[PDB]
Amino acid sequence: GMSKLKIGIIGCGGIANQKHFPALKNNADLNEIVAEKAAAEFGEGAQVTADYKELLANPEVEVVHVCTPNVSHSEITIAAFEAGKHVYCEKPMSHSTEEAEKMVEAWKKSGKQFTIGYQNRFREEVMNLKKSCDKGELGEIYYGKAHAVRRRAVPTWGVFMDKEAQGGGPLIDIGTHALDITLWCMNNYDVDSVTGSVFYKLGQKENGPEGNLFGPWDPKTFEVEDSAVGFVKMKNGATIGLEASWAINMLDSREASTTLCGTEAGAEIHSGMSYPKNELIYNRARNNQLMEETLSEEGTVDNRQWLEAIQNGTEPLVKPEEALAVTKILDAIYKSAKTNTIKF
Amino acid sequence: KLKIGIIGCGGIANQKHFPALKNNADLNEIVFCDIQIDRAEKAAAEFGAEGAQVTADYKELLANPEVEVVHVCTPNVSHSEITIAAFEAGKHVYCEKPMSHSTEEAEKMVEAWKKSGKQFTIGYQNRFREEVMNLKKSCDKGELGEIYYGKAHAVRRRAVPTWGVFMDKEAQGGGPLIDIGTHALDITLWCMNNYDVDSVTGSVFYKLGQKENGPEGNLFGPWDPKTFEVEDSAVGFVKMKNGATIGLEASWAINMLDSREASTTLCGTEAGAEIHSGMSYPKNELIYNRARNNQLMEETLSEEGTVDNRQWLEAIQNGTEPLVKPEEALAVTKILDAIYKSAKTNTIKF
Amino acid sequence: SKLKIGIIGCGGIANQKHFPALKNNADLNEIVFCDIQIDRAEKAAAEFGAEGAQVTADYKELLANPEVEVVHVCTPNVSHSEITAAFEAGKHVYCEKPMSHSTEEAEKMVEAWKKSGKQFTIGYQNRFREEVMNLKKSCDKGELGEIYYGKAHAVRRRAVPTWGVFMDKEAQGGGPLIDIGTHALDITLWCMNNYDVDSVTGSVFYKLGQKENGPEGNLFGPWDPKTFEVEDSAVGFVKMKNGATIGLEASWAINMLDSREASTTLCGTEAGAEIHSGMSYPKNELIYNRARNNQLMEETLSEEGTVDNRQWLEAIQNGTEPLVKPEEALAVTKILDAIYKSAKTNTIKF
Ligand SMILES: NC(=O)c1ccc[n+]([C@@H]2O[C@H](COP(=O)([O-])OP(=O)(O)OC[C@H]3O[C@@H](n4cnc5c(N)ncnc54)[C@H](O)[C@@H]3O)[C@@H](O)[C@H]2O)c1
Ligand SMILES: NC(=O)c1ccc[n+]([C@@H]2O[C@H](COP(=O)([O-])OP(=O)(O)OC[C@H]3O[C@@H](n4cnc5c(N)ncnc54)[C@H](O)[C@@H]3O)[C@@H](O)[C@H]2O)c1
Ligand SMILES: NC(=O)c1ccc[n+]([C@@H]2O[C@H](COP(=O)([O-])OP(=O)(O)OC[C@H]3O[C@@H](n4cnc5c(N)ncnc54)[C@H](O)[C@@H]3O)[C@@H](O)[C@H]2O)c1
Ligand SMILES: OC[C@H]1O[C@@H](O)[C@H](O)[C@@H](O)[C@@H]1O
Ligand SMILES: OC[C@H]1O[C@@H](O)[C@H](O)[C@@H](O)[C@@H]1O
Ligand SMILES: OC[C@H]1O[C@@H](O)[C@H](O)[C@@H](O)[C@@H]1O
Repeated sequence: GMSKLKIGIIGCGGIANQKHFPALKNNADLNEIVAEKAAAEFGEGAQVTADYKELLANPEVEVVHVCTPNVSHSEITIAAFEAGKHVYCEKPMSHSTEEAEKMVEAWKKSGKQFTIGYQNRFREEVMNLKKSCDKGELGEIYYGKAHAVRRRAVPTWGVFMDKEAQGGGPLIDIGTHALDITLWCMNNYDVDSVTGSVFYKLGQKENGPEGNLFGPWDPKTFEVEDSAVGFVKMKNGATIGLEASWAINMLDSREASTTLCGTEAGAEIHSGMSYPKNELIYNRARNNQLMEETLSEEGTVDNRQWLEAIQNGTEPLVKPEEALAVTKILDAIYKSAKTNTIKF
Repeated sequence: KLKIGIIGCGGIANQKHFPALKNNADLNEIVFCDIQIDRAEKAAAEFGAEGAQVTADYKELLANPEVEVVHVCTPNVSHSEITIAAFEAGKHVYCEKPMSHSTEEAEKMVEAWKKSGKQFTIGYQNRFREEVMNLKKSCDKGELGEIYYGKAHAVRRRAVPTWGVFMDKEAQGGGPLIDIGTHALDITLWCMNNYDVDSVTGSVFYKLGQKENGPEGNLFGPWDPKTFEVEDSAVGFVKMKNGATIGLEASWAINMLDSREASTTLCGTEAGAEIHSGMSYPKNELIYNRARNNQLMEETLSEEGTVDNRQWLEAIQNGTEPLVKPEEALAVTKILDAIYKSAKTNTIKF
Repeated sequence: SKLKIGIIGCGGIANQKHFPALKNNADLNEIVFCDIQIDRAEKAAAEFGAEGAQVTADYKELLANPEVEVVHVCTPNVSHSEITAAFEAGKHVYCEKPMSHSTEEAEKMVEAWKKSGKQFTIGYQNRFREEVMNLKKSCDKGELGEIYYGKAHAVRRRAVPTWGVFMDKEAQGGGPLIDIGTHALDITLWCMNNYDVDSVTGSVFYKLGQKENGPEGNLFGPWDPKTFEVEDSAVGFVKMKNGATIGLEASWAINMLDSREASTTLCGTEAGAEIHSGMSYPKNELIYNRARNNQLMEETLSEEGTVDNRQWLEAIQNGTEPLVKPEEALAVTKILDAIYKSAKTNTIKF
């Protein structure tokens, strides 16, 4: 009935093939797919070139998915596709706040649709937590923690250690997932100030790579940080602690996680290298006894939801403003280098 | 042998001091003050040398020239007043872990000890705990490298102290930041050997303490949410001049799962560590984390009031330094105080 | 207003629950003693400020004693009726757990209470455990919804009581079904708040109690298989007029791995719950189970003998109801007798 939607993938390398294609193939029924393998392995129409402008091919495309490293995000998008298309940009909306704001402007005038690749928002336990906060079952949340820590899991295969493409280390690599979850469930985005510390300690150390989950790296060429910690004061008194790392001598490898302290109850999510099963634990007082409630994929869900928003004309879950606020906090943490607190 | 006057026979005189001095009886004998004079009496009949003294007025006990070491066991706003000439003019003093709730009054406390040529130490006994010493010994031997990220842990889901005036802001000066955070920042700063602050940022929370349902689940018991004058929690972010950052979390009531107190997390260049202690830990734990032979590994473990006390009495009997130095306790007091001052929603630069 | 208390039976529960808890609320009572062992009352009529104790070998005289206000029956299960219709002839009566082995003897115990204008409660102290109270309040708020399936756990793998007269039929009337099954059944019907029986089916087992090697492993040492005059276990299947169904298992000795007693399992329309307690459980447990935001979750916990005695004493004073109502205890007696009545190899309809 509904016409399939003609989709457009500009970059085609990791999250393009580790997520978008399969999500569009788990969901074929809704999408039209119009780095060689890609047109054939999942399309028939455009090519499998190596370029950027050989897209801009079949402008009859009505949706574009930019899975280009962070720097390309502002122009491989914005007027690029705001030229009149919908856009789904990848996990860090951009490495730079100024460029990030230059997209919500591009989209805000091309009144088409826009979302960002924050899929950890569709994890069943993440949704569980979002719903109980929206239901006010935690109360007013005044203290959160965004956990994006990796004892020794420096990614050694793609764009991630490139300070020019990606613009930073674990803080914008994985801290953006954790903080997105946190803010989103706290439903708090009014930032008052940001204090941060950024550590170059293990990345260029000689035995630094020793123990790394993905194998050794060259500490002589490591150009980003190995960890960072943030202190975020919200305009309502709520405070958010952040820690993000690819390599830190810390026991718990808990990433894409959050801890939430409300006036009525608490909750935390556990995920990452130290957790074979994701966990969600609510804590509260019930009948004058302290108690704990514990639990007894999201790639596809994220994408399907994306299409059904444009086809049906309604809002995609992760909203552009949300991802911009995540980019502005993480930029203000690196900005703390001025050994000063950034007021908003 | 050393004569001891005990100012304030509250929970701490009994729980820690009296049995500690006893076990160390070969070094001391005790002479008892507390405005509620009946608990000075009951205490005197249990730990009193023989013919003692049971004043309810502390300016009386310092008059007694047969007392040469005092142990200030009063609420915190008192610490400064006793223990300032009040004690220094009369004798050596052991003030409790808080020192002061005030930087300025703690400043005078240091000036008054010096100007008295007498010994001085604060009640930070959690450091003597063998796991804490193990870590300290290792950090001093460089076995964690340079510590660039530290966490001080002083959090309790619901264990607000109900046996005194811990919730009186005229007597305690504050709540959990100064009751229990002090213990953890100390262990953190002593292990890191870093008391040189540059910046302090903080958030203080008054949320669960005045909530009618708040006192629910509280070990220690129910409290009156209408007479809660202190915070239930605070969180901190301290940057040191070497660049190391320390995080602090303190609570008597927070809806968090992990009740870890008098504990630290230390992350360095060669290694890290974590001490676990609190209401969520029946056994105290120390874990080291390092990479050995291209493999990530963890090293775990397969009283303190007495050791602290003995060490103290011996230092005066022998003319030497007790472990807890007042400069250290003063630095903790300052940092804790700067956290509260980020009620100016400003980062305090040192 | 200290209440004058009389004790009929001084060993076991009296010496283990009553005398300690009576003492613990001494501010609301004084004791003024009996036992058939003329001397059994002494070690307590002297450890229990009876200052003038009637301390007698005959209950029927401790009853004519005018200075006795509240009579505690801690005698064996047969005596419960007699010593309780006699005391209702003037006194407030706390009879112990198995109100009676007999439905009729217990019905007689109630009319008497009514003809007395006095206070009546039963020793179902398990109701006062913090976690049993937790579940009851959740149920009462409808947080489990409609409870349609329940399980009463009164199972001991191998813990036959060998210290009293529990194995004697003429003194106890029954075995584990009314010795411990009564606790579990009471909790179960109390939190469902559903006492309207429709049918009881049951089975009673005489297998290990008179077996030669059944005493093997007994937690409380061996017993003589030729004196074992009751059942070692019994199971029951209770259907209620509202359609809810309760399962019951009770045992002193049965080859089941899980020793769970004084516990319950409730399955509701909105959520479920189970309580764990018994020789299998060093700590008591309470677990809620529900679907929350589309995921199956389980909510678990991160004394009572005195609480029971207090509310009972306080209820006498302010003329209010004790927590355990005689009608509820009678309901428990009737189901349990009906499990035995299935010696008719037939379902007993109510
Ligand atoms: N979990 C997640 O959501 C997640 C995880 C990984 C990466 N990402 C994000 O995905 C993005 C890409 O990471 P990655 O590992 O896919 O990258 P990748 O490098 O593996 O693949 C991207 C490729 O796009 C190509 N490309 C570059 N510039 C282009 C241009 N101008 N025009 C056309 N094609 C161009 C290059 O081939 C580049 O390698 C980043 O924004 C990263 O943050 C998201
Ligand atoms: N781990 C530790 O080292 C530790 C533990 C607990 C408390 N403390 C410290 O001990 C101090 C309070 O002691 P507490 O916890 O036992 O509470 P507490 O209320 O039981 O003790 C205070 C006692 O001193 C008496 N008092 C008040 N003012 C007095 C005065 N001018 N002169 C004499 N007596 C006075 C009070 O009657 C009271 O009995 C605090 O500074 C607290 O921080 C230290
Ligand atoms: N948790 C509980 O609620 C709990 C626990 C154990 C027993 N009980 C109940 O308490 C009762 C006694 O159990 P126990 O363990 O104390 O047994 P027990 O035999 O140790 O105590 C009963 C006492 O009653 C005395 N007695 C017997 N006949 C008497 C008479 N005619 N007049 C006066 N005194 C007489 C006996 O000498 C004995 O001292 C039973 O009904 C039992 O089911 C309740
Ligand atoms: O899941 C998000 C992150 O996963 C990690 O495996 C890597 O650091 C990146 O691929 C990515 O940024
Ligand atoms: O607050 C109650 C007390 O409990 C003790 O265990 C801590 O050492 C003290 O610092 C604290 O003040
Ligand atoms: O069986 C031994 C005893 O243990 C107690 O817990 C029960 O309440 C009694 O009814 C029982 O007789």
